[PDB]
Amino acid sequence: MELIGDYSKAFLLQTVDGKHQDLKYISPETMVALLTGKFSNIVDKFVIVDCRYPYEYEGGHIKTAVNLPLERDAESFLLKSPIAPKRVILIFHCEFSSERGPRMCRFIRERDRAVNDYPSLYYPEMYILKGGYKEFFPQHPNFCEPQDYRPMNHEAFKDELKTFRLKTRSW
Ligand SMILES: [Cl-]
Repeated sequence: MELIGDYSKAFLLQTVDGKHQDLKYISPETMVALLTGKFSNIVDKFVIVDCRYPYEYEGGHIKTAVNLPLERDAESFLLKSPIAPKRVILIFHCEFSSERGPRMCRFIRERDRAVNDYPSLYYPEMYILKGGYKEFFPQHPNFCEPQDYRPMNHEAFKDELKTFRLKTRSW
């Protein structure tokens, strides 16, 4: 297996197959291993980036996850004043196996490369949570807050979906 983005060392986490062959995917069990400190002697900090819309996040998210659905907010939070360390790891996800998480992962890498001298990176190790929140919640509900799940297509949130789509950079 290839080294992480700055070619400094191997990827730390065990990976699973996902839709995008160019990206690294992890299972809910691995996400729990991170949250429970199984990698605490090696990983200084990790950020779970929930790429879903605010109403989805508010209806139930993984504990400690940060809601960054807009590119400009993800860039501001992660790259204005980078989270320095040991390893720093980013995990991106959306509702299931859609494009919001993968697109944000690629965007952050593009911006990280742009602000550095090749091959140095602020975030060399990034993963996608396989199956997203839809698959994580039924496996580990106590690692979520609140203990619920609000789908993107929720019937009472059609206007909120529309309102938020109009805040994105491109459609
Ligand atoms: Cl955006």
